[PDB]
Amino acid sequence: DQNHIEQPFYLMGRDKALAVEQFISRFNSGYIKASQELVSYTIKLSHDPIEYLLEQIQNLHRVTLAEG
Repeated sequence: DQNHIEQPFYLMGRDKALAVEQFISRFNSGYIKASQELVSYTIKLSHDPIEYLLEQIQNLHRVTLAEG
């Protein structure tokens, strides 16, 4: 087939770190079609900073009394 005996197994050994740059280089432009989907995944996670900010200041003043 080729002047060489080929070596599809010799790479899998040194392709490790190389296989990580492939999954990221292929998702690159993909990160542009998911940007919108990324906003829908955060709406249900860490999306209540305004309601948590007032609760963090109202609890710090009540926790300083320690009455439990």
